[PDB]
Amino acid sequence: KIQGGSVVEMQGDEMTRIIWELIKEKLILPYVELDLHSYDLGIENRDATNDQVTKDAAEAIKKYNVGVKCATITPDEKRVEEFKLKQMWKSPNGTIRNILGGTVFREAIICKNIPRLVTGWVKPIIIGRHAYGDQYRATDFVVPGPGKVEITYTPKDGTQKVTYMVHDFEEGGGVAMGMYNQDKSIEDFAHSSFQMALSKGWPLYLSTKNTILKKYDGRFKDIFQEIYDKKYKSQFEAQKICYEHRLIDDMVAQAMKSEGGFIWACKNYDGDVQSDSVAQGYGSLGMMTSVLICPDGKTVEAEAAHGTVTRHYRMYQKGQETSTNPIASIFAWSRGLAHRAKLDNNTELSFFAKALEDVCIETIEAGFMTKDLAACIKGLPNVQRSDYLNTFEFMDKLGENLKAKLAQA
Amino acid sequence: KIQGGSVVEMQGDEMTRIIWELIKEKLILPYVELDLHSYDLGIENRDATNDQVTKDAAEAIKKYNVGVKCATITPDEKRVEEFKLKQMWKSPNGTIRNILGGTVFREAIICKNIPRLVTGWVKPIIIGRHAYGDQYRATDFVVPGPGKVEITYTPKDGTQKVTYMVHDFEEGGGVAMGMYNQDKSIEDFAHSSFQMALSKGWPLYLSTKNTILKKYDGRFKDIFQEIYDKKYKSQFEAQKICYEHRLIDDMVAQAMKSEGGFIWACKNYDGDVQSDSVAQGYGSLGMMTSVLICPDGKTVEAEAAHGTVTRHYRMYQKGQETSTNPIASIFAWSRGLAHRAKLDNNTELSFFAKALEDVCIETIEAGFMTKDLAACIKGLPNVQRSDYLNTFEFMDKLGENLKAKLAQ
Ligand SMILES: NC(=O)c1ccc[n+]([C@@H]2O[C@H](COP(=O)([O-])OP(=O)(O)OC[C@H]3O[C@@H](n4cnc5c(N)ncnc54)[C@H](OP(=O)(O)O)[C@@H]3O)[C@@H](O)[C@H]2O)c1
Ligand SMILES: NC(=O)c1ccc[n+]([C@@H]2O[C@H](COP(=O)([O-])OP(=O)(O)OC[C@H]3O[C@@H](n4cnc5c(N)ncnc54)[C@H](OP(=O)(O)O)[C@@H]3O)[C@@H](O)[C@H]2O)c1
Repeated sequence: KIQGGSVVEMQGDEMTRIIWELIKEKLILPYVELDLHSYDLGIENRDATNDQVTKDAAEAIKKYNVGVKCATITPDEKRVEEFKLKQMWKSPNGTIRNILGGTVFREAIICKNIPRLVTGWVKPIIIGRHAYGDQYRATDFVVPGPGKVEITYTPKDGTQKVTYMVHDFEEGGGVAMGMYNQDKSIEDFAHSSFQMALSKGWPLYLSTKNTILKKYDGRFKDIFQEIYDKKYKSQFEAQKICYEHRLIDDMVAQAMKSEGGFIWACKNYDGDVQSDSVAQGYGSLGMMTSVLICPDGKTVEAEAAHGTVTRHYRMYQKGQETSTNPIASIFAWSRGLAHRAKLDNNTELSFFAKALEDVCIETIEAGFMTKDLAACIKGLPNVQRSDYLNTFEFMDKLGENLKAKLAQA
Repeated sequence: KIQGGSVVEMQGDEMTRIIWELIKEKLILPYVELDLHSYDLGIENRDATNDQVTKDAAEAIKKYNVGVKCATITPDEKRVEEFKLKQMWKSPNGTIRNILGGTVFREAIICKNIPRLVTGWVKPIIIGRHAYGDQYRATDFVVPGPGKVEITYTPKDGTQKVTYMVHDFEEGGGVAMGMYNQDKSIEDFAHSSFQMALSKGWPLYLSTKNTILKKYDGRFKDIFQEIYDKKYKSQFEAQKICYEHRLIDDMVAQAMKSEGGFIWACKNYDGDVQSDSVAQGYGSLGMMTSVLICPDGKTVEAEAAHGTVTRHYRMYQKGQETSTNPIASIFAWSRGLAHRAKLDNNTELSFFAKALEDVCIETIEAGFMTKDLAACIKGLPNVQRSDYLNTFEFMDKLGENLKAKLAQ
């Protein structure tokens, strides 16, 4: 077996938790020896530890520089009842990203045989999603009745306290929230986006809504311009690429009619939403990579961008055949292992991480596919059961195809 | 000429302001006589009136129940320099939607001969965008340096204050903002969405992020469920349709791969962003309806959902040929006139509003179209100037076909 090194692993929930075991059992552990630091981020063990396991996992990623994460449940009211939880725990992803910081870079996994839903996307679209702040570290509450909601800033220095009226509720109640972001975090966000654009050789676009959030989003736009003009403007010219700020609604329209081949710097919320749209446009939520690259340049957290796929977990619980796509969870392992190999100049691990990705593509392009991708080719009404493999047949086929590729080399 | 009635009109900026005139002079007032109350909401007069023109127009819509609005400029810092304005004026749309409230219903305008960019959308997607609150009535500010940002609630009855920590900036500054929403507005939002689904015969989906905004977005989710179970669930089952809540990121993916045929209840921000994504998916940003339906059930504001097309306006300024799609601006008039005809039982005006929309569709499907629609057919690189009409020849042909349809 290859000696892989130290890797922080985080277990998830429902359908992805099951696929996670198959990946470890059929594709990884037979060929790689790892100092696997495992953290159960399943909903029950997060509840049992009062979510401390989530903060422990984040700290381990700081120590060992590589984390691979399975999709997890973020509970609302209906999940508190289903699992008898103590409280509505925050998203484990929000907690992990808030401790590490950085940019979540997402990108579709492309197969030559899979038609897109968007006709023009002949090149990849890479989304750089800011991983900090905004709605994912906000403080929201219900306004019970009439009253004023105000937002106040108290400076650390000589007091110049400022009180802003949010809304005076004259009758009835409602909702209110405050959210924030950090100058330093936005600077890291900008650097990560300019570097990625230059590294790939593609233009870079940043989307905000600064016409409406004039000071909030205007900070994002200004900091990108300043960093561009001071550190990156010349290297952009030398590579024959450009940087441009666009309104977010203009940007989604341009992306929809684009040919692809650009970097898309997104604020936290838009990066969430638009990365599922892009992934689905290219084929399936199961065909997309997601890597949190930290500002240190050395630490990464690879993950599946999709959720736990509970709707498929429901069918599995009623003993109905499931055809869930494991590729995004598999590429979380391979991308994490690839970065682990790059930190240690591990030749054998680099080759294994590439071979494991090559096996996924080669298998799909040969006609062996989960139902989601078979629907891309034939159209959902024209799909028969012969057109695809169930969840377990597909991972059986990847396990066989990987064993053969590794036996050959 | 037809006796149209009282209609509030709001002029806009740049390329849309040019197109707006052409519509009035070629397609409306030659055939309709209207008590037209015109408000110049262009950036020039909004500055001159200190945006009092925008508040005046919104008040006029409340009295006369029908407003038609041209696309306008929302100024950034970079447009304060271009016209040397007093301040960064707020969005006239936000101001108008805030005074009226309600839901902005958006839907693509379909033509037989125009391929989509999204393969599977064979049925219409209608987005119901909540028009009140959230980012569009928010208070944002720059955090200059280290300090504490808190949000407070003081009840009116004099009971105890509650303060929540937003963020303690230990080093450096950043940004912060507060935003809110109102129960009654959410209820009106929910009623309009269940009713529209029942009117169209399609299922209804609401998108929020209640796993993250547990109390803020949970309120939206809970109020829809309560209104569904108590008032609309039984009529839904009788019509073989349904309502379901979905997280926004799952929702945008489902919509992308769907066949269409559903109502999409969106919060203010998502309704903004996603309606331009859907419009571009079907063909072009200029082929989309946008109608603000107020909770009172009588007043309505139709608009062009797109922007002012400044890229074409720059070419227009530099004396270069343009090919801008006027149909969204044309439909704002027809939708406005149609509702005016519904309130006055004006059979003739009802017919005129439909004839004007049919002529637009019939024109494109006969092969006479703007460049954006020609690019949908041939692909933008393979489009020649013989493949399309410019902005002014296209509205010339619409004038001819509309006069012929009305005479016959
Ligand atoms: N990274 C994360 O940890 C993360 C991200 C998002 C959501 N979540 C959590 O996951 C739970 C479910 O959320 P959700 O259902 O809204 O999001 P989701 O699990 O990503 O959505 C599942 C739906 O999207 C499609 N889909 C997603 N992944 C797929 C795959 N690998 N193969 C085939 N189809 C796939 C399926 O649509 P069809 O039903 O049409 O097959 C499925 O029903 C929630 O509790 C949420 O908190 C976690
Ligand atoms: N409803 C409103 O009043 C509204 C909404 C949004 C923005 N705005 C304002 O508009 C100003 C700038 O405009 P924007 O950023 O929104 O740009 P935009 O008008 O969305 O135009 C962006 C691109 O979309 C295409 N496009 C849009 N409308 C079109 C039409 N009717 N026919 C053909 N092509 C069309 C053009 O594509 P090409 O690249 O092919 O030219 C154009 O370059 C902003 O200051 C903002 O305040 C107003």
